[PDB]
Amino acid sequence: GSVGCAECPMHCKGKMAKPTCENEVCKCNIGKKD
Repeated sequence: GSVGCAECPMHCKGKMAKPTCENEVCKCNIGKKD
C-alpha cells in the first residue's frame, strides 16, 4: 500500500508539487504525476 505517495505530495514544497510512486516508494518529482 503506497502511503508515502500520500505524504510525498503533502511533504512537497510550493512551486514544485507532483506525487511519484515506484514499487511502494514515493517522491515529489516532475515528469510523473501519481
